[PDB]
Amino acid sequence: LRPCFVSLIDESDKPILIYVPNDVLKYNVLSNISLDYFESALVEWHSLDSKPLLKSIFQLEGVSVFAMLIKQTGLKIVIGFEQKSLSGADDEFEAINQIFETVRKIYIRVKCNPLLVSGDEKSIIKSLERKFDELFISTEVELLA
Ligand SMILES: [Cl-]
Repeated sequence: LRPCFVSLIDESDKPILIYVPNDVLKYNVLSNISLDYFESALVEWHSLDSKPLLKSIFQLEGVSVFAMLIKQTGLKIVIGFEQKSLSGADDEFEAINQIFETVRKIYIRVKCNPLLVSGDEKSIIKSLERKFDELFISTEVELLA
């Protein structure tokens, strides 16, 4: 379940980052399409209960795109996966949900990092990218296989 891309967008609809682990045009387009779902009058972003809801919003060019809105903060998370690799099993949706939770925690830990909290946006973005690399980047060994 290696993501194709991870996008974070803030409560005012300004992108925080579009991360691609390792085209940049493709995922910018997919991210923009996703923002249209967040703005739609016909999308329900929440469950009956308070647990944040994972949504499968669309699939395009072999990328299955999932998204979530954090009700209380307005944070928007968008993650794409390789569609042909997906089983659709319950355990896989639970794994995808875990990835959303982990991405959110990482974000909160970076933006409220004891040093970065008082620093510029560029430094937060750089830190987010390295934290996401530790999770998502394919190793030399994985690439050769
Ligand atoms: Cl949040």
